[PDB]
Amino acid sequence: ASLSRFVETLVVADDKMAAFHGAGLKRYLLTVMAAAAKAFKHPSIRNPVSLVVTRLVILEGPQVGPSAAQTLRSFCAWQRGLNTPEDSDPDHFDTAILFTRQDLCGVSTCDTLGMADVGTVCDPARSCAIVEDDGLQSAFTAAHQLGHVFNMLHDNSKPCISLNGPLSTSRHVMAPVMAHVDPEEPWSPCSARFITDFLDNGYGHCLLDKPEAPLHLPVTFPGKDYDADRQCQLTFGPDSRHCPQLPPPCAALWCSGHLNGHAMCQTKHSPWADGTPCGPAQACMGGRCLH
Ligand SMILES: CC(C)C(=O)c1ccc(OCc2ccc(-c3ccc(S(=O)(=O)N[C@@H](C(=O)O)C(C)C)cc3)cc2)cc1
Ligand SMILES: [Ca+2]
Ligand SMILES: [Ca+2]
Ligand SMILES: [Ca+2]
Ligand SMILES: [Zn+2]
Repeated sequence: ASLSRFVETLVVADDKMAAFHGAGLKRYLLTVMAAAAKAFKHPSIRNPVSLVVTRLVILEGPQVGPSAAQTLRSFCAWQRGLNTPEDSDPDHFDTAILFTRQDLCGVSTCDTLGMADVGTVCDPARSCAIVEDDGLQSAFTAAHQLGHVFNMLHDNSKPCISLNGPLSTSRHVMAPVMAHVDPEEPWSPCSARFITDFLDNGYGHCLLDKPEAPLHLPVTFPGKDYDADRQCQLTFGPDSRHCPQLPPPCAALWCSGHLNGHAMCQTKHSPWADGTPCGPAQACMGGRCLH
């Protein structure tokens, strides 16, 4: 029997998150975590994993700069101070994730969206992730980052090529770059095998207890909590509205912006959030306008 697992999570938001989101931050973080939690409940992962928020902190803490490698190391040694000796104590957490509006930047480019060391979930000193918040898509960056935390590699790594098969495209969470993920199958057979093996070898021992009193994650669709306009505001800023699009609805969110004193449209190529209205009795699901 495949034992159910609970990831008791500390959600930390920073200096820059608070300025951007203001009063709307706590609700926003929960919407994001609700989505991350949903990716992990998908049968593709072939394991029962409940991503549960037990503590949420809004910020004197970690050093947050452009270097992603540096910000991660800082947050990981900081987080450790908020932890507790035993997992009996309702204040203990199994994983820590920081969210920042800071443009996190790797060794070559700034396209980096987050960072985590691989296979650390039950090491309270290493169980760590940082995420660059560029709107609701950050839920996806989070799911990916926790993927790493759960010992998964990218889908183009040598071991994955073998398990994924010669026909595997980049439509999965553990793609090396941001990808449109298969709603029918978010996790590659590689991802499922790596987490499976990771848990069967006892590296998830800290995940067996059920959380004392978890924060209440919303049940609604992200595209209902936040309409197209709010989603544009979340990615590009408060003055940004949805750009009316000719019909490929749901596939890509296009937003307004201002360059030289006239309007223009802008995109990070991310889909409209799940549940966003796209017609009379229709909403976006996985990049498609369904009934
Ligand atoms: C809708 C449902 C299926 C779901 O909730 C869902 C879940 C996840 C998802 O997105 C997939 C996804 C998300 C993020 C990434 C991704 C890709 C690259 C990077 S990165 O920062 O450039 N690389 C870092 C990394 O590999 O983690 C390096 C720098 C350490 C960071 C994140 C790659 C794929 C999309 C949807
Ligand atoms: Ca506990
Ligand atoms: Ca970046
Ligand atoms: Ca636990
Ligand atoms: Zn990665």
